[PDB]
Amino acid sequence: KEHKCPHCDKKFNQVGNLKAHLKIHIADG
Ligand SMILES: [Zn+2]
Repeated sequence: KEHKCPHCDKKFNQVGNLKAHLKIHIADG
């Protein structure tokens, strides 16, 4: 687990939610 979001600390499974997490940091969603 090499990547973590710097602004957010909350934790969850990296399958679905992480896709959205990274995506909403690129596109405001
Ligand atoms: Zn984040």
